[PDB]
Amino acid sequence: AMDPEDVVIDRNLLILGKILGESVMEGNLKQEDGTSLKVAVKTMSSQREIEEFLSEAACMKDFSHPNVIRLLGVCIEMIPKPMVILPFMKYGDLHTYLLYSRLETGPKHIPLQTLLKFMVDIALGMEYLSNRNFLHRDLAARNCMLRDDMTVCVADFGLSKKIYSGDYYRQGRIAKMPVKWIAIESLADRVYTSKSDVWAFGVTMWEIATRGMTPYPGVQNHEMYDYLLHGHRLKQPEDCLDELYEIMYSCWRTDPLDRPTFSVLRLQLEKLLESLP
Ligand SMILES: Cn1cc(Nc2ncc(C3CN(c4nc5ccc(OCCC(C)(C)O)cc5o4)C3)nc2C(N)=O)cn1
Ligand SMILES: [Cl-]
Ligand SMILES: [Cl-]
Ligand SMILES: [Cl-]
Ligand SMILES: [Cl-]
Repeated sequence: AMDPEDVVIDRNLLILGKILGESVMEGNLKQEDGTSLKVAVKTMSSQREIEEFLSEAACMKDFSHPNVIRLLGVCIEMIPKPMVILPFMKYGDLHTYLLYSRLETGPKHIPLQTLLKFMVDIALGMEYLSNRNFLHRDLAARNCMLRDDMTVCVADFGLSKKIYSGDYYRQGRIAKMPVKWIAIESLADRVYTSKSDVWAFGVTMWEIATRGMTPYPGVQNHEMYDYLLHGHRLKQPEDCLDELYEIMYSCWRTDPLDRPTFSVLRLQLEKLLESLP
């Protein structure tokens, strides 16, 4: 296979460890020196040219923002199967972290200002992706990672789409996306815009504010489109600042043109956080 951007890492340099999630695995990557590096490995019927997976991975390897995960490379192993090499993040995903915090043994009770800072981190990463014409298409707390220094990075770009680029071979997976994070207009035919990500960002904010609750208690996935069509939205979480709830609600306006951009959301959240004692 041709790799013009040199994103492929030799398969012999990678040693696969335990399963982190389901798939994501732990791994050890031998560097130029005798040293080993702890990494994570993501592995994902009519398929596109593998050269395009490598080109997309090479483009993401050039992402440089503290709130966006940075791909290390791709390892190919045999029918070639690509595996994405990522920095190892021992704290894991934000969604599980929020649930663990509601246990005596988990992280301490998360202060309201730490919850807000997690949202600022995500809006900063999304502003960076949005400005580069990337649609995440799977934004949720389970797809945000906690760095060792407790800053959040947006991650899991496996089903993302650069605006105007080809997307035929992702359609089958896009059709299976969890319905409770999808914008009302994107539910009918699974067609996404930057405003679809803004809707998902509002849902993600609500997940952070509720400390990991599943969106829309009492509403089943099959009832979701009709529920939103009737104008119903996620309810204000207990102790959620009214100002914060209004920022979340602006992400779910029926007309996508009425929702704010990530730059506006980000500034609104930074100002709200600064105003707190
Ligand atoms: C229990 N536990 C779990 C951990 N750590 C983890 N758990 C889950 C993840 C997910 C898997 N990640 C992920 N971000 C990605 C971005 C891009 C990508 O492909 C782009 C190329 C192309 C478009 C062509 O597909 C694939 C990606 O996969 C976040 N990561 C870790 C970690 N990094 O350590 C600790 N404890
Ligand atoms: Cl992914
Ligand atoms: Cl296409
Ligand atoms: Cl789309
Ligand atoms: Cl709700």
